[PDB]
Amino acid sequence: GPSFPEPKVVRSQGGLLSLKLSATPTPLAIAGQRATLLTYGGSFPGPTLRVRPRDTVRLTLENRLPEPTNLHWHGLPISPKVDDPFLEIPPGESWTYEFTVPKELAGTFWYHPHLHGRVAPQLFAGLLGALVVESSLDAIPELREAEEHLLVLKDLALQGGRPAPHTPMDWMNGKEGDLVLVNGALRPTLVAQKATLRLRLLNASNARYYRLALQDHPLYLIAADGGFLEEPLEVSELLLAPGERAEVLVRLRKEGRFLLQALPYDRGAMGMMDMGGMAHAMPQGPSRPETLLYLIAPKNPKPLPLPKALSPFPTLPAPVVTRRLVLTEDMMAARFFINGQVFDHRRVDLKGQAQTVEVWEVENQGDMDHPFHLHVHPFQVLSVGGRPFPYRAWKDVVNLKAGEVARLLVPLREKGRTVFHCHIVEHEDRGMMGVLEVG
Ligand SMILES: [Cu+2]
Ligand SMILES: [Cu+2]
Ligand SMILES: [Cu+2]
Repeated sequence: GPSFPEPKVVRSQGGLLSLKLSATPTPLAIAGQRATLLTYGGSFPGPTLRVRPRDTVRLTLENRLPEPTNLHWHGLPISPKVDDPFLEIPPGESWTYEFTVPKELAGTFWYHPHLHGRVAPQLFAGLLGALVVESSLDAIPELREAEEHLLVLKDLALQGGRPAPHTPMDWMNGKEGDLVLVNGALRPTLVAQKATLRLRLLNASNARYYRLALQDHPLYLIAADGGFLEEPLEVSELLLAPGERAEVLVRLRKEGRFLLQALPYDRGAMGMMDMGGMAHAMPQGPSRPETLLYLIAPKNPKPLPLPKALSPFPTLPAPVVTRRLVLTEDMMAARFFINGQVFDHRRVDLKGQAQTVEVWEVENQGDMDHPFHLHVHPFQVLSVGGRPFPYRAWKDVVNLKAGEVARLLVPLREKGRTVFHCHIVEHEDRGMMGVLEVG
């Protein structure tokens, strides 16, 4: 019947997903418009890779961009010798990422550029795609009959048939676009056929937040960035910061057409006033509400019961180290710091021990939200703003509002050199990143 736009899915076959992906300028039609974006595999979003734990992924990235790039397997707890953020793939050159999917992993992940200084333009232009890890838990009766869909939330601005260029204000704020798209389409309609939906949600935007709400419906959170919750958590709305993912169940209990919306949200984005001879940041205030899609329930909907439980969160050793990481900004210079320093790929900032557990206290001493991301080592958010976190699940991005402290339980897994940074990728490019070495 009706065809909701969703990225094409490449599945592993016989334990192997082998794929060649070109990063290339791509003439496209989207939102009733012609524009040339940067894409992987010629699609915006890029293709969804779908794997199982212990599959081998062999992705050869061919750089057909006029500038160097690389890949980050966002959220995958794999060796930084594979997920190497320091690697530069020159134009015309290629690189083959090979890794084995970790053994008990489940959920929605994604891939995107990670060459320092070029992440924000390259991501904004369209370079992103999803990776879905199937789980034995998906076979339980309360999940195996749900209708599954991926929603890639990513906004865009267009100027002269190209992605709009980054202005000095964009480097300060992180760039939001006026086209608020789902899976590259403007306000699509999803016509459900089963009464229980599993929606895999990905915020692949540079800086835009999505305060998600479905008319007349709660959402049952069942997974965070990097794995299942212990049990479904009913919520009335769900904030997704840049880089975060979530999976929710929607129980359609009556016929109709329902709007999925991004409600107003104030992330601390700023205008600028130049008066006298002095410049001053000025709060932009909350976002305008946005319709993301229209959801239409099937005939006579009979949703099944929720799963009573999902996946028990592992027991972890007591931490041996607590670290303080302070985020700050020089807004008018569009410079961003951790512990008073900007990123220097030459400089190692934290050195920890593999197979130990640390507590990281991340403190936002700036004026904007900063969503803090760590590679390689998924963490358990213990508290934010002094309030205990409402569920247990692996996460790899945590949003910090101005003034907030997050306490994170960080088990150090794979050895090697990796990074942590703000996932407003303009801030990352402008210095809000540090280096962690695990030995
Ligand atoms: Cu990322
Ligand atoms: Cu930031
Ligand atoms: Cu990163």
